[PDB]
Amino acid sequence: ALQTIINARLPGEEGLWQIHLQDGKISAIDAQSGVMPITENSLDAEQGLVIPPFVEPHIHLDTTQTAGQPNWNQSGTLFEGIERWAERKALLTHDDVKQRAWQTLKWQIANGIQHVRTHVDVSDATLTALKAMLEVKQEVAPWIDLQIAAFPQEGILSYPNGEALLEEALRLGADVVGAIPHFEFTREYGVESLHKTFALAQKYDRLIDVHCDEIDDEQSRFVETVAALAHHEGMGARVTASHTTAMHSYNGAYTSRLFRLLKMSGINFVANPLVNIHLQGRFDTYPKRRGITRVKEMLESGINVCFGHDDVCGPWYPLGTANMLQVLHMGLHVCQLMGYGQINDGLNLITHHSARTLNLQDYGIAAGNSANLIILPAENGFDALRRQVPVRYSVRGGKVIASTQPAQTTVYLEQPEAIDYKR
Amino acid sequence: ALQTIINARLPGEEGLWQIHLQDGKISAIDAQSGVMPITENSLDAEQGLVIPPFVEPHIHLDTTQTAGQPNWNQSGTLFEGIERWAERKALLTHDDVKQRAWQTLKWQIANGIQHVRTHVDVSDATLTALKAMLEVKQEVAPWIDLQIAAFPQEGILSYPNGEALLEEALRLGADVVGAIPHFEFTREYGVESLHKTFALAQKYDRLIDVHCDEIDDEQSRFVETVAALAHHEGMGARVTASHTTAMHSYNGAYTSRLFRLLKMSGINFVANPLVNIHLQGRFDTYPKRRGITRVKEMLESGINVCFGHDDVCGPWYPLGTANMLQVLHMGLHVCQLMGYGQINDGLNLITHHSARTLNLQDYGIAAGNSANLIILPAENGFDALRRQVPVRYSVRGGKVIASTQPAQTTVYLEQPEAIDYKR
Ligand SMILES: [Fe+3]
Ligand SMILES: [Fe+3]
Repeated sequence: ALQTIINARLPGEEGLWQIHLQDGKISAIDAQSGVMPITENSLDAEQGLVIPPFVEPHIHLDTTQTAGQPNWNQSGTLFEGIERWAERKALLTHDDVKQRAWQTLKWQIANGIQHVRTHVDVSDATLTALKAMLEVKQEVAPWIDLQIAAFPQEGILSYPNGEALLEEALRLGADVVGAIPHFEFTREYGVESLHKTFALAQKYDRLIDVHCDEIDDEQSRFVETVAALAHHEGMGARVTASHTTAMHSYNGAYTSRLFRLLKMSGINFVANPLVNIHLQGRFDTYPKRRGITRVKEMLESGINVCFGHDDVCGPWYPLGTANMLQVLHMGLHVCQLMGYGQINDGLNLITHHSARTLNLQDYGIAAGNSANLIILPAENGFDALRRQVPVRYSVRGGKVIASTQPAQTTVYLEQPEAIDYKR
Repeated sequence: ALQTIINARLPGEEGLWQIHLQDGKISAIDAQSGVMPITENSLDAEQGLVIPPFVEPHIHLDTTQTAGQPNWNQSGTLFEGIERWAERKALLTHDDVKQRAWQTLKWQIANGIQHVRTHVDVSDATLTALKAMLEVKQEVAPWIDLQIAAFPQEGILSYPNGEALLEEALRLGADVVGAIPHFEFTREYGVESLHKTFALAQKYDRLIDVHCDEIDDEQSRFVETVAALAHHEGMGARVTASHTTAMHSYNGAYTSRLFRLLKMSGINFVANPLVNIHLQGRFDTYPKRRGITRVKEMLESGINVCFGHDDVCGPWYPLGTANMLQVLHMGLHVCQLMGYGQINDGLNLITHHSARTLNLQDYGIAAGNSANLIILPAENGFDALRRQVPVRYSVRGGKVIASTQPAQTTVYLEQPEAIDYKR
């Protein structure tokens, strides 16, 4: 089957491009001087944008599809969400977890997402969801490379056998070590928990992704320990701080001091715009803070930052179709990244930057890489974002794994007219 | 003598009740269907409210009755108060302490208080006040069960031989181990001081009551260490955090996170409304914060909180008659617990909740308990509070130990009329 992608636009490049495929890899990328004809074994991008696959750097596949079960959250807070989740966690079964994880994973495949990092709550002696997710990881592997992050949701030091269970999760095969220092009983447990997390990541050679300062508390500064420990161990690339919503509330002087360390450390940041706008600012009356981390500033400083969906129809977020362009849309608005170039470059926040966060080794439209790429029916990132386009084709190992025939809208004026909303 | 209390109202109960007494204990409690006749050996509550005795969970009997000696405070701050007290402490004698402690204790007996926890400053190599108070404890025992809390007023780590003196105080018989982490030179001394306090309480099997975050500093969070250490040691019931006025100034997000630990830990909280309204907010100009801990929220969350008088005519508070209904009145206003039910249930804050704070084993109107109870000439808690009623009778071991013949007010209109201010 497929030998070429033709008539492709590429972000930050002029003109049209031909992507040659061989043995499941990209063999060569060649500029075109005009439109190429279609032929058998050519997939025509039709002057749409070709990008490496969307990435979901932060989702909770063990909580997905449980919104309102057994009860709703309600106050719309992180803290009530954890309480509601704890009630649902007591009701987990193996098949329950696999079915719900797979439901969301199919939406993700449909949405051109080929790389997903799922957190899985390991504050659970039975490790029910983890055992299920390890099977799901193997099952979905033809379509999605799933990383599993062992997430000690109720604390490492603040939950019975929390450290032991976290380590057990790694011994069972979790790819990433998690932590939640702002949810530990004390600041000292918070800091200690990070030492323990880093020690485990080094013992097992695993990545780190900390739920870090997800709280509107200007004194929640666990991020400095995450970055300092990464710098000390020389392991920045392998380390991620998720959320860091407290950073929205820091004074500017501390933030400036901190940013030097953040860039030196080389650690990654995940913002979760759909969830953060909902859960943050809940303790303000009016005015009410936005509560997303300092994405615009990170980008300006060359600090790697990217966007996750976080929860899809779960205890913290009742909405979602696991759509990364939608996540991006919310983040651009709330972060005021609304300049033409900022919007256009927005795709990086859900592609390349997220690949870096996942420490991916085979990602991007480049000769020698696996032929994993998606085609958006749009002229550039700005257009894709504005029109919230579907993924026309998703290609993995040089084979089509998803396609969307786009909607067709007609208005019946003096004559019928097709409406495509371009611009 | 006394065999029965008749015509008694009880909080949260309908109708009238008869309380049978035998051998200094309550033998039985029986509902009445109407008013019972008086007889010899019956004490007639006269459809007034019968409750277990008032409790003073936080007072400084070593500083009581010293207001303005040798100098006044003045700025009306915690910090100047400590300075003024230090000057008075240098002048203490054995008999001086006993006489002043006894003066306030008699006001307390008159006010139906049968349980008192006094702090005693043990930042004093001579332990003068402690030695006096240990004698007072034995002397007053027929009327008041006095707990002595060893209070390292000038710090454990920040005062010469502070830890040794604290331990000496326990060896001499103090019932409760104190601490003052926000007054230690550094945050690290604050945290360390709490480890040392818990270690002493476990070594000697004593209760803990920390002067905790009594400061308008949003960064004073020693309460999380007090609660975490209690939870770790499984000793919540035995532990109290006094004041926690900093909590008035916390952001809502941290407070929400903290509250989960506060409820899990099971520790007790004392607010001191008369003193807190006076000493807190002194560093604000306008607007000026109230500075009482989050009493309303604690009650809503089922966290045990109660009220103390703190200082009676002392270096921090020049007023007082050691009257718990007056303390309660101030707290209801400043905390905005002003709903009918909130006011009516206010008695719990100076009875049952305070008994829990003192870890009392024989408290409440229940069969088998000691016959320790007081009678208020009021229909319910709301009425008692509104009219600031005296204690008509105080009964201990089934014997009357105090009584008040109430004031009689007459207005001379066209005819004389008795005025009772009911409603
Ligand atoms: Fe998450
Ligand atoms: Fe005090």
